[PDB]
Amino acid sequence: HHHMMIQDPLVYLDISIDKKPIGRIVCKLFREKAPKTTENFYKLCAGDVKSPLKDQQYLSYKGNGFHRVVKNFMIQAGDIVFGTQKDSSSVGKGGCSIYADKEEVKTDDESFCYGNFEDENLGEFVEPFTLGMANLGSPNTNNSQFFITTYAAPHLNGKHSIFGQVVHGKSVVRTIENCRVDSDGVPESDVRISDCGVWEKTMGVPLYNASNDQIGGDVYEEYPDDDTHFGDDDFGKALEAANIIKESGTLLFKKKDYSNAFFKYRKSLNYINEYMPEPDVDKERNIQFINLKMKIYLNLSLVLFNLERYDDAIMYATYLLEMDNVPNRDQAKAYYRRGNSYLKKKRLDEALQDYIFCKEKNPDDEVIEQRIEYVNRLIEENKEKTRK
Amino acid sequence: HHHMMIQDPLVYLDISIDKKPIGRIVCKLFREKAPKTTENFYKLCAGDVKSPLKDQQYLSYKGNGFHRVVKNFMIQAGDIVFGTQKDSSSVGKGGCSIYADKEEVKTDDESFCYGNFEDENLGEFVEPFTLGMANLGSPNTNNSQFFITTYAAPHLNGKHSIFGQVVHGKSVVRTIENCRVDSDGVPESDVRISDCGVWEKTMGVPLYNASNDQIGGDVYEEYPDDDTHFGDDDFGKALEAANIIKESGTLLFKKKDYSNAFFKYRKSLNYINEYMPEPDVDKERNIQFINLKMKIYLNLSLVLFNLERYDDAIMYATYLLEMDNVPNRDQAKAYYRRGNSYLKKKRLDEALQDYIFCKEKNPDDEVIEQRIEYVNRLIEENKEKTRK
Repeated sequence: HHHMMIQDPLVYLDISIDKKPIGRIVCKLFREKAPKTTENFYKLCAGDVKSPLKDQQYLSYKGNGFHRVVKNFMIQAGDIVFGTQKDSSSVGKGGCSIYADKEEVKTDDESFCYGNFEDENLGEFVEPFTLGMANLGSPNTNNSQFFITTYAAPHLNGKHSIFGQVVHGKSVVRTIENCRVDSDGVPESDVRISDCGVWEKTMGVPLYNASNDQIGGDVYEEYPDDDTHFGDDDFGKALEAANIIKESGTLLFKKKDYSNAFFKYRKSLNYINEYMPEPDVDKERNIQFINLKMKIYLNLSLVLFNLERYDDAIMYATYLLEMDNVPNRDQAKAYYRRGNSYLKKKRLDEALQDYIFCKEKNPDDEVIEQRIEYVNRLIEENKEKTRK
Repeated sequence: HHHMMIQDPLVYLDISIDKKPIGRIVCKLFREKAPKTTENFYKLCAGDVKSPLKDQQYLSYKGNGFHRVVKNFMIQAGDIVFGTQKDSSSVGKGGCSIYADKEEVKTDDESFCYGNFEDENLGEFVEPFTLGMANLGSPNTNNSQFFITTYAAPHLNGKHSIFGQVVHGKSVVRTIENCRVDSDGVPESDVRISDCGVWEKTMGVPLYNASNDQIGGDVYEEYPDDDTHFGDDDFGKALEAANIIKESGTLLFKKKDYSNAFFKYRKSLNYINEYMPEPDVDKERNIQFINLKMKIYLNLSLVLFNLERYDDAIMYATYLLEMDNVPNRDQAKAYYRRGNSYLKKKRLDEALQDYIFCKEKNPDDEVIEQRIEYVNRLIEENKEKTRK
């Protein structure tokens, strides 16, 4: 007659690759539909069950690796028997649930999968970012190994317990998914769950390889195809998104937060490249996306100069100059900024030629004639060093 | 009776990957041993032979791609028939020497390899960075496709004309060699010869993804195993090298050239990791390499903070803290610098804990007590935002 409610719990995994922090993944676990599975994962994140594997220890995913990565399919972790300590070819062969006891571990020598428990919620793998249990390839062989899907995976349907979904840090999942692997899907780099636990919102969602700052109303996923705010042929909403993300970057640029400004401008570019309609599909918006793309390439060339990323600055200025029908004032900015980057790299001939094109394109340029003179002098100083 | 001398010529290829400049490769060509082959390559770099493929054109490697990359073997380019323009599955099937004429191109419809010429200097592929001609798998089928070896390649012995070697930019060759590929060795990214020509020393050797600045006497190759200055078990000379490279970094750091200082410190670390002897092999030098490694990790954590690379700074500080027997003053520097990076990332709990360990390890710390107070206030400000 009575039914107490407990909400789906939230847990987190912090990911580091070769001790370099990437960011936090926050997962929501399906307690109603998969209660034994949810309890196991929750407690392995929380790290408070005593280990039946070694006397002075707790079971936990902390320090565990992602030992199998298959792009366009899934990423797999959780061999806490072999996959966490040091010195095997054994990684991937083990696991241990919170239901294991020391008696099982002693008696069954040959087995390295302890506390196997029942399948639950054996549904379909339709959406990316679904959490499922890895098993030994037969019913009710769940222990501690799990995966996060990165695609639709219908071949898994009915075979693996579905127990959760990623809520925050979908981009970190994609970062893992793109790691180079060998032919067996083993990552070349050391991808680790560097910490884990129970999550709530005041703990935050760190991200190191892109910016998830909501400054300027940037609510959008890093990966444009993973965003869920609008439809894939809603060009007006896509353009709104790209503009918001651009403005977020500028707010950050004004605070001298150059790395995050760069991250936002790059994200805006990715949205543009993903959603921009062809001329015959939406004439006025195609023009608007193109104009925004020019602005983004110019912003990128400037902020990357500030970060001593001169190669990157040169790349983006070149993308801009290679576009059709770039207005002369924009061309002049691209040449000036590309020139500045070549100058920092002591590419004097290249810098000079860009600065000369800058003048042709905006001859009321003010700072430019002096810049050409400065470079001309450096080239003369160089010829003197050579001569001596 | 008479014999005029002409020296082996020098040519260059500038490499860009997705329009991002990587750097310059300078090759010396073996004119005596392979004169027809040398002439072909030299003129394809110089770009001054008129093209029999299209009327308003010259034959050149400019804009041509590396269409096959095999790590631990070679990198291959030079399909100037298909591999340079736009719109095929045909890339790799074509080539055209400077000896081709328009008559051949018209008459033989089915063939896309024009001006085939004779094998020369069919030797052994022993050393990395050897230039050889790709051919069609039978004698005297050389046109424009070529490769640079990255390893010993004895399976090629006697089958491919050897016509040169890399002199500058061996690291750029390694950068190409490490590009991700599909199962057929086709690079995922667009690796291009963005320019090429005849080289001489006043033109310089640009490098964008590392530093080849000889400041401080740094004469050593970027890749430690590719350096040729000392023997692989000469630990005294290896230690001298690592120290020189470190000092080069510091000279650059003092000029506020933070990106190149970073590049030098990373290179010094790579030399250390490559050449450091085990305790039982050379006791006093093992200790000296370990001490230098601690200093390098500390320098890295500071310079990367200056570059807004907080993830990288955190990584290197963590490598230092994970070493055995780190002196307390060094530990305190690592905690302070790791804390500073967490603070920039608004990881307040993490920053606070590092700053607290900093104090424990150097309690005559001066700036640290105020820093702990500053972070304590930010945490309180955060709790107020939450409460409101």
